[PDB]
Amino acid sequence: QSACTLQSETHPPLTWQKCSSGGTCTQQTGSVVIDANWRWTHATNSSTNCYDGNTWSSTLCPDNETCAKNCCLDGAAYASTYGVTTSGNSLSIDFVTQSAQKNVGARLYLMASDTTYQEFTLLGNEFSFDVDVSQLPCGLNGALYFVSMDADGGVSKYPTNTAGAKYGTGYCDSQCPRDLKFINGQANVEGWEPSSNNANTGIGGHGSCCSEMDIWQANSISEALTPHPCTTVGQEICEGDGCGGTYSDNRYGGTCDPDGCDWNPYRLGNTSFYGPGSSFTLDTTKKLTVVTQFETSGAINRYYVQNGVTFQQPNAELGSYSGNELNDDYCTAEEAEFGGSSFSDKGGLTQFKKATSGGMVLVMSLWDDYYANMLWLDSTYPTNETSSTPGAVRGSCSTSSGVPAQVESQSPNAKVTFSNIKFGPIGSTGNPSG
Ligand SMILES: O[C@@H]1[C@@H](O)[C@H](O[C@@H]2CO[C@@H](O[C@@H]3CO[C@@H](O[C@@H]4CO[C@@H](O)[C@H](O)[C@H]4O)[C@H](O)[C@H]3O)[C@H](O)[C@H]2O)OC[C@H]1O
Ligand SMILES: *[C@@H]1O[C@H](CO)[C@@H](O)[C@H](O)[C@H]1NC(C)=O
Ligand SMILES: [Co+2]
Ligand SMILES: [Co+2]
Repeated sequence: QSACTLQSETHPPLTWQKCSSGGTCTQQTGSVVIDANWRWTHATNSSTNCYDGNTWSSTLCPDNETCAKNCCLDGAAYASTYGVTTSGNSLSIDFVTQSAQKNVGARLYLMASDTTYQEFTLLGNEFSFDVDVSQLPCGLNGALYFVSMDADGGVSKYPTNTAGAKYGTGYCDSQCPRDLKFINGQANVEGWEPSSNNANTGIGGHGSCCSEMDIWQANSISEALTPHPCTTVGQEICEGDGCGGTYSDNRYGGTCDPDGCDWNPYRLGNTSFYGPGSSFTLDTTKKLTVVTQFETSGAINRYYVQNGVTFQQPNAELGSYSGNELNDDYCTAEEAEFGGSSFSDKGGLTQFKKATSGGMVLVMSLWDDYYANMLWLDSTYPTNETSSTPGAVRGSCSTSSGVPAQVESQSPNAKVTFSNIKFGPIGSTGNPSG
């Protein structure tokens, strides 16, 4: 796609801290950009929609190539249309925003400059952030994570994409998503099937795969830490049901692991750790600090801080695994006790280390789940299972929760706030900010 300028593109600014082994941190000035799927897509020469509701213009977009030539992405009114605001080191994303139309959530990338994404090399380093999840009920997900995106959002590889990172192009994740309207500088119109339950979305013949590090998938009831390996580390197109993942008929068909080696303290038996009010170890009505460390073994370690008190990832016992570090033993024992071979099939933490050793883009998103109502995160999944199936219960939310239409109508003012991002060598981020 090209880019148009009927509405101007000003990325909301956002600062964060780069910290050093020597114990100081210094401020970095970045900004955030909304993914292309949320944008208006129209004819380069007019205001005629290339994409409308959940279908494409059959004349403008008779095929992927022609569509991409005819069509541009335009600017975003971040606050008024998308409910996205920043203030210093603080980002907020509202759930439902009402302008001329209704908007649901946002997916945002951190920018290095107006035209390029910021890449972080995770291995050997740690990432710290503050989050307020108090306004996030069952069925919602305020997500902070990393994906192996190209810093330019695909421009150098596919010159028919001239919009780039500036317009939030290039997305890929471990689901090989097929809901994307542009992949590899072409439209996804060929094979498009509009969604049965979502007025604004559909599923194309192509998807976009890549490694994904889910630092934080969470609401006020449940939270999960999840690495997802792919046989191809970086962004790569996939064809139809070969994509695998959520958007395909067959989940395990493809090149990515869409399940991941997930760590959810509730799922692992400690139901007292994380939730709303004073009866939990971490009170989700208040802001909390989340620190995630990527040791060079490829294992992942985690601690939390709330009102000056530090808590490690809680100990979990699972088969012959015991401890709080997400390592090969945990992941192998998880597959053994909970089932599945997708993580080990795609190479485990070894394959995943190849992504953390390379550059990854920071994503911050707020979403509801039109596919499984977020039950896999905060409820019992599949829903026919009981507490007697190992790993079935992942939170305290009803199996009736998170119908998108319901939660959008009842909880339009839901929102997430991420703040005080700090990145550097392991051990460094608890030092005073610059
Ligand atoms: O000036 C007018 C333009 O502002 C208007 O632009 C519309 C802005 O909203 C666009 O709809 C977006 C599409 O993305 C939805 O998010 C989905 C969430 O789930 C994800 O899996 C999926 O990938 C996302 O697409 C978002 O909620 C929704 O608001 C709409 O298409 C634009 O056209 O166009 C008319 C102009 O006059
Ligand atoms: C859950 O984890 C916290 C933090 O490690 C711990 O203090 C608490 O005792 C755990 N709860 C249970 C019921 O074991
Ligand atoms: Co193709
Ligand atoms: Co270790």
